[PDB]
Amino acid sequence: TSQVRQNYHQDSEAAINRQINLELYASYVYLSMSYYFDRDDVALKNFAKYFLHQSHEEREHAEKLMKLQNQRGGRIFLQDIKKPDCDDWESGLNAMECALHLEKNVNQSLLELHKLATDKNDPHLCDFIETHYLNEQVKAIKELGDHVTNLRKMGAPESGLAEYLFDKHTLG
Amino acid sequence: TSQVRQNYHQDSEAAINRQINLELYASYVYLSMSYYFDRDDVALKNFAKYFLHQSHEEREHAEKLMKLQNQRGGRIFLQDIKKPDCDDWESGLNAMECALHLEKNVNQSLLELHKLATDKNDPHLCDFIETHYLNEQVKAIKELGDHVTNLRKMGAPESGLAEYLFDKHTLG
Amino acid sequence: TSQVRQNYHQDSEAAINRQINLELYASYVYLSMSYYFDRDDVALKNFAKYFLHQSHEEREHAEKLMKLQNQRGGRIFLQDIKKPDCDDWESGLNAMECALHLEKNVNQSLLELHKLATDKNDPHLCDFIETHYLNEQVKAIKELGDHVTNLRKMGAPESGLAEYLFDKHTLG
Amino acid sequence: TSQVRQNYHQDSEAAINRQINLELYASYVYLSMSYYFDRDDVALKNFAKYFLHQSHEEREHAEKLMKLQNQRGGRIFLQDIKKPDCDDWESGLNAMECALHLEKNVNQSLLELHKLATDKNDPHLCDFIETHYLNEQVKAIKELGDHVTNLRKMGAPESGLAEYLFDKHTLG
Ligand SMILES: [Ca+2]
Ligand SMILES: [Ca+2]
Ligand SMILES: [Ca+2]
Ligand SMILES: [Ca+2]
Ligand SMILES: [Cl-]
Ligand SMILES: [Cl-]
Ligand SMILES: [Cl-]
Ligand SMILES: [Cl-]
Ligand SMILES: [Cl-]
Ligand SMILES: [Cl-]
Ligand SMILES: [Cl-]
Ligand SMILES: [Cl-]
Ligand SMILES: [Cl-]
Ligand SMILES: [Cl-]
Ligand SMILES: [Cl-]
Ligand SMILES: [Cl-]
Ligand SMILES: [Cl-]
Ligand SMILES: [Cl-]
Ligand SMILES: [Cl-]
Ligand SMILES: [Cl-]
Ligand SMILES: [Cl-]
Ligand SMILES: [Cl-]
Ligand SMILES: [Cl-]
Ligand SMILES: [Cl-]
Ligand SMILES: [Cl-]
Ligand SMILES: [Cl-]
Ligand SMILES: [Cl-]
Ligand SMILES: [Cl-]
Ligand SMILES: [Cl-]
Ligand SMILES: [Cl-]
Ligand SMILES: [Cl-]
Ligand SMILES: [Cl-]
Ligand SMILES: [Cl-]
Ligand SMILES: [Cl-]
Ligand SMILES: [Cl-]
Ligand SMILES: [Cl-]
Ligand SMILES: [Cl-]
Ligand SMILES: [Cl-]
Ligand SMILES: [Cl-]
Ligand SMILES: [Cl-]
Ligand SMILES: [Cl-]
Ligand SMILES: [Cl-]
Ligand SMILES: [Cl-]
Ligand SMILES: [Cl-]
Ligand SMILES: [Cl-]
Ligand SMILES: [Mg+2]
Ligand SMILES: [Mg+2]
Ligand SMILES: [Mg+2]
Ligand SMILES: [Mg+2]
Ligand SMILES: [Mg+2]
Ligand SMILES: [Mg+2]
Ligand SMILES: [Mg+2]
Ligand SMILES: [Mg+2]
Ligand SMILES: [Mg+2]
Ligand SMILES: [Mg+2]
Ligand SMILES: [Pt+2]
Ligand SMILES: [Pt+2]
Ligand SMILES: [Pt+2]
Ligand SMILES: [Pt+2]
Repeated sequence: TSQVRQNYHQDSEAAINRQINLELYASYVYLSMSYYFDRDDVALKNFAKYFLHQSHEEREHAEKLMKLQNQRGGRIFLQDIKKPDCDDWESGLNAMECALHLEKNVNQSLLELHKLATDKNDPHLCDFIETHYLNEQVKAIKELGDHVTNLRKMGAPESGLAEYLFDKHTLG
Repeated sequence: TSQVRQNYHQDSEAAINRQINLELYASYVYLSMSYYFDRDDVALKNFAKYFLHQSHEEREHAEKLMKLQNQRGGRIFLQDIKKPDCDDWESGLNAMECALHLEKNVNQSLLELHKLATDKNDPHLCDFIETHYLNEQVKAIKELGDHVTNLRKMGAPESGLAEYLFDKHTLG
Repeated sequence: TSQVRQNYHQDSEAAINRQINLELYASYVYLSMSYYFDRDDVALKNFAKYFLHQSHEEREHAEKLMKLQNQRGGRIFLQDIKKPDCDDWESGLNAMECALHLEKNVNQSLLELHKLATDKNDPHLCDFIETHYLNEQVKAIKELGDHVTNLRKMGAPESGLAEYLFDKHTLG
Repeated sequence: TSQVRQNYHQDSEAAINRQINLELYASYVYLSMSYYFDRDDVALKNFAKYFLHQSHEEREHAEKLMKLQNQRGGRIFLQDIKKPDCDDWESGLNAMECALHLEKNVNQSLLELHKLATDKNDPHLCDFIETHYLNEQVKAIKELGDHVTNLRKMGAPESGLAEYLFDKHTLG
């Protein structure tokens, strides 16, 4: 047993390892989306920049969970990072809709994690999730919702002009 | 009787209290409009910013009238601030049209106030209204008229692209 | 249904709308108190400044709740802002006592809101209330208690000298 | 006839000369009050400073009216500046009450002047009075009312401590 471990349930330790994998997966999804918009037949550079930034932020999320695992005396257990569901993302609107779906899935996982930490009476872990993850997810979901709304109202995905101008004015 | 009161008719005092309520009501209308554009299914952030600024300016209008009431030795008398007429505002164009209607109503009230102050031979109150309120209203009405015109000519409310681009270029 | 809504109970949405109204009401109470101390027959300018600042902070509280409602995909629903219970506030001590009563009422409402968010297993909303509201209320109640104590010990409300000197030394 | 004179009634010219005398009289009253508080058996230096500043501001009021008389092509006509009604002012409270009475008398004269300018359809003179005099009088009367209120509530004129502390905190 770790000399630092205190009030840290084995189930919570396992759930944190699963969350680490999911954050790394989200980083990979955003990396894929980013370079889709870097293709010469898509060519929306601020979509590409926006999703690359999101990819780096997910890697930071994963690193913070790994730090937490060690802080609490759990042991990190890594699994394969699955490739994203799509190779081709269709349009800026469809990529934003996929990102919204991804972030709501990550939020569900975090809420299940919080439920477990509550059930195991682990207030440090509850506070860690609330401080570093839950409002970040709410802000990310709201931003992506805003983006989807604007792209739809502007006429995407049929209007390539709409995605071009959104790239310049909102993401630029 | 107030030791400072001089040439200040009871009718003028009452009219100033009514105007205080109307300025607070206009602040509330603009607050409601602002957060309509903050909804995830509307998502026009500079419309939201513009109307929040207008809301704060109406609260300043109300505060200046309360200051005036005390300066002249009248006594402030507050009433409920009614909720705005709408919960949902439809479109950026419709909100601008509502704001134009609101500002012309506030201007009519101020012109009736000035008529009363003229009838009661109160030149200090006439000058207060002319200095701090009447040209402010004329400028606000002209600005909102300009905004309505541009949104109509651009194709709003049917063109969501129009409202998006107006948000960026005129309100941004 | 809102595309962003996740784990946000209809009861919580309604409770947030009620809290928005209560924050706007508290802003109005403090606005009324402020201009009471601006009267020529009261004339305590730092009492007036103190309560005007408190009024603006309550409007910020309300705005943050409106932002939260939209962040979570709820829909804002406004009601009339009732006029405060008093027109005349009697003395600096009595106004401070009224403010203490108001802030403890607002705190009770926030604690009921937190109880509901706990019952609906909404950790994001619990954390929002704890981060932005609960300690703010505890600090405000403690400050107002301190102020009431000092005014009583100095001899208020009978000693107009006491309220004058408190205006200069504590609020100045 | 003056080569510049236009729309300037002989009655208005005479009324402006009377107002010049009244402004010079108010300057003299405040000069007398100032040096009352400089006496070794009164010895309130910030009362003395406050009334000396008021005296200089009244001389500026008079100079501006003399400038106006020449601007409009009227001819200045001076009369004796009467000595103030009192040699001894009793107390800081009594001097403030006298100043309040003086400023309300000056305001009545200005309102009669404005009534005359209105009757003679002289909008330049109306605007001059409203811009440079009427709100200045309202602010001065409100300030003096505030001061009287505070001195009374603190226990003046019986409390020499009250006048001492008002001298330091409000006028200092
Ligand atoms: Ca596979
Ligand atoms: Ca109603
Ligand atoms: Ca009522
Ligand atoms: Ca004589
Ligand atoms: Cl343990
Ligand atoms: Cl343990
Ligand atoms: Cl365990
Ligand atoms: Cl594991
Ligand atoms: Cl996983
Ligand atoms: Cl694996
Ligand atoms: Cl967070
Ligand atoms: Cl947000
Ligand atoms: Cl936030
Ligand atoms: Cl469409
Ligand atoms: Cl009168
Ligand atoms: Cl009157
Ligand atoms: Cl009357
Ligand atoms: Cl009234
Ligand atoms: Cl009204
Ligand atoms: Cl009412
Ligand atoms: Cl104006
Ligand atoms: Cl203009
Ligand atoms: Cl202008
Ligand atoms: Cl059209
Ligand atoms: Cl859900
Ligand atoms: Cl939900
Ligand atoms: Cl529900
Ligand atoms: Cl509701
Ligand atoms: Cl409520
Ligand atoms: Cl209602
Ligand atoms: Cl807090
Ligand atoms: Cl504290
Ligand atoms: Cl604290
Ligand atoms: Cl007592
Ligand atoms: Cl002291
Ligand atoms: Cl002429
Ligand atoms: Cl002439
Ligand atoms: Cl003539
Ligand atoms: Cl003459
Ligand atoms: Cl005279
Ligand atoms: Cl003479
Ligand atoms: Cl003025
Ligand atoms: Cl004032
Ligand atoms: Cl003013
Ligand atoms: Cl007394
Ligand atoms: Mg992110
Ligand atoms: Mg993440
Ligand atoms: Mg405005
Ligand atoms: Mg206004
Ligand atoms: Mg506060
Ligand atoms: Mg509050
Ligand atoms: Mg908790
Ligand atoms: Mg002066
Ligand atoms: Mg003068
Ligand atoms: Mg006029
Ligand atoms: Pt997808
Ligand atoms: Pt409307
Ligand atoms: Pt009360
Ligand atoms: Pt006198």
